[PDB]
Amino acid sequence: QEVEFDIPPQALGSALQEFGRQADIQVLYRPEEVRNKRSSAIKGKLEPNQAITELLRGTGASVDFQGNAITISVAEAADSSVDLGATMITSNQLGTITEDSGSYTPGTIATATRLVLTPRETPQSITVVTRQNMDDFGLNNIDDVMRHTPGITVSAYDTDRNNYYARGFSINNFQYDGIPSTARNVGYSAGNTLSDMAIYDRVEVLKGATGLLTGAGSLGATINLIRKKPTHEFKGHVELGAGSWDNYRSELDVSGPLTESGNVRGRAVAAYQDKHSFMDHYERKTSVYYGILEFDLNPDTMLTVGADYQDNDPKGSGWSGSFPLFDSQGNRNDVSRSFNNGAKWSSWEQYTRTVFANLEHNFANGWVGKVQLDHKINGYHAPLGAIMGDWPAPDNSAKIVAQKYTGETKSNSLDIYLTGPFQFLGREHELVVGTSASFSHWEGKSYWNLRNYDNTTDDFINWDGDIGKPDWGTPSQYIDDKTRQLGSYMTARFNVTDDLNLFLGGRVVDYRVTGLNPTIRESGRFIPYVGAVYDLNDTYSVYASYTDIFMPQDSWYRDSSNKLLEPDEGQNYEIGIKGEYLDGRLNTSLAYFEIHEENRAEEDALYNSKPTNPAITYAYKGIKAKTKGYEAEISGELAPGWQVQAGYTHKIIRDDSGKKVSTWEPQDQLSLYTSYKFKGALDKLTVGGGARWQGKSWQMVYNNPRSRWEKFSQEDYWLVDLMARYQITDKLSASVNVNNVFDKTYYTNIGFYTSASYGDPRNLMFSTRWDF
Ligand SMILES: CCCCCCCCOCCOCCOCCOCCOCCO
Repeated sequence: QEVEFDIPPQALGSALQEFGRQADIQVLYRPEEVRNKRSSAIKGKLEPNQAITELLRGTGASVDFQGNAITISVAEAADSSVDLGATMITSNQLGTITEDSGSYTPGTIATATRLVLTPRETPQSITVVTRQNMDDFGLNNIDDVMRHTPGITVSAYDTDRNNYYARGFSINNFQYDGIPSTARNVGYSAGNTLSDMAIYDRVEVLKGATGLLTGAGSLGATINLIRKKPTHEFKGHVELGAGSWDNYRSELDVSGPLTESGNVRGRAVAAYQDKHSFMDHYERKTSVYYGILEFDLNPDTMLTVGADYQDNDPKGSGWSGSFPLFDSQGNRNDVSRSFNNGAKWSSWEQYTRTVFANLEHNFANGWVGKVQLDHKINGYHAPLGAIMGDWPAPDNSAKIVAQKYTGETKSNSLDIYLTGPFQFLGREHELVVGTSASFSHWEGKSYWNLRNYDNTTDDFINWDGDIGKPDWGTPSQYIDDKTRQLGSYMTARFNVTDDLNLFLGGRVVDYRVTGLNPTIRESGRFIPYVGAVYDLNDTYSVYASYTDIFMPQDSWYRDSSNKLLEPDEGQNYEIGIKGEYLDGRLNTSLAYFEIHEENRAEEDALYNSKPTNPAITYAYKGIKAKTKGYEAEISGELAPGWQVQAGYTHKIIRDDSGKKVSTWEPQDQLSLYTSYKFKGALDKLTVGGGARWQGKSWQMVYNNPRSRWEKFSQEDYWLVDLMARYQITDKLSASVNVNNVFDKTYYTNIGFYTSASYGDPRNLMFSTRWDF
């Protein structure tokens, strides 16, 4: 809608960057095309399409309007075949904002290389859950989003921690606005599994081996959460929702200029959710606050200061899964889905806060530089108490394990990078050169020396959580871990021919972990990045890539000789085809991929049967593993009012024994989520459905009372979602979400410490949203 503009005549490059900023729109243009040209003056309250054609007056440029993006082109009478993947400079470093796009497909993305690229231009599997997708299906936290992310499987550790797999691996890489956090373990990682979506525009998941921008990390993927940003027009909304099991959510979101000119701009969001659960005596209060201010120091230098805060505060937390698999005498336990082995007072509260500042500067070069400063906190307060072990006994009694972990992780990050174009052999290429530093410091107390506790409960079958709370005693342990990451990276994107784009880059990494454990060090480790994209038609491109990653091992993972295993490492080999339709409104991708892991930690059963080094009592073995698999996806417009996100993923991951592994992650999965906006009489009704299918999944668990391995199978099952919204009013709308329509009873965990967890039964959510 009508925006306040003030772009005086200047280098067309600068004007377009200035335009993107003022218009809250992503401008994409070609550097060689705008380099010898200037904008004409625009001033005053204008609609952005009126504004841009006015700005482009005299330049010979055309505008392609595409959602929250505009691409500028300068057509010639010549042209010998179009350079679809031509180097393009961009006004927003993080990509296209999805908020208001009305789409389930992203516009442009920087998750791969820092370079702002379309999914079609990216030689990696990149899925995105867009703002609209999130709104439509009421995906209100990262757990919700993951569950709806094609190619991801969400499994439960416990009531307050989920696992996200991709391609055989737990994902343990989280970024915020393209900045990695430290996720060495749940110490550093509190709250990552729980982020509320109220503050985010989209989550982008980069599958494979993502060392280039993550640095040290897990295989599988990176989850990159892009924060909402301030807008140049005032706008906001209040949201209210009510769902099954006393699930209440409220939300506020306010954005706009804070001065008459618009040179300081802010966005604030507050969200609160208090919910019970299908699980007995489990409740959780979550709170989020977020403020961000953008100050324009001048036309081409912006300072951003922001803070965020999320508290996740549950009662009846489990330690491991909802119930034990086997009773005292070896039979499978058969319990309702409402069973919760958590004690009433058991709580794994997790909290997170960020304070962050950026400085962004556009150089009249068409280059941009950006400094990102982060202070992050991941805190936990975890007095846990849960039935665990082989229970009940015949007399229907059980025993509780109780331990308390409190702690905080303080983190500091500096990221500086420079990105821009450059001529070489007559053609335009682009480059990112960057450097990064993070220091993160974990400090905690643990308590396991319970003083005078009677940890037995008299009634398992009617377990309520109604057990006493122990005297925790004095601290049993003081955590003091310190992780230091230093990185330097460079990626070039050479426009080799009119259809060929070659990506060559890498990261050099310095990783130090210091504290109570023997010091872990890796210096000057090189992480290569090699990719190619070949254009086939106006529509299809093929791409191939070789990417890598490592994670220095947990310090308990030592070997036969008490030497720390070499870092857990992997390369992803990928070849595939990407299609782009309707001017980027619909994307399809088909990929074959292979992850070769090496130095994957493993028990070492032959040593461990009778240790022979007094030095180590429980060594680990560092083996190779492989993931073979393929993936198909589609997202975007299928017809005018009709959006989808869908995916198909096949995987098998075997280790150096040849045995299948991550067998709780199904070998085959399908996701399809769709919504349809009607026209004419009922153009105010959005109707929507979704399905998730997954094939066989199983776990080998040991039945202690019978001294034997058992197989726990989860037969293939569907989950069906349904969704409807009515825009009753310009400013007010109502929604219903029904999840798991057929009330499929299934498991999200079998075998995590000999326990099991159910997935959500049929639940509803009703919401109204009020836009000012
Ligand atoms: C050093 C710590 C950093 C703290 C950062 C906290 C930032 C909190 O800022 C919240 C302000 O957000 C502004 C909300 O935007 C609404 C603008 O509308 C104001 C009134 O509108 C006038 C008429 O349109």
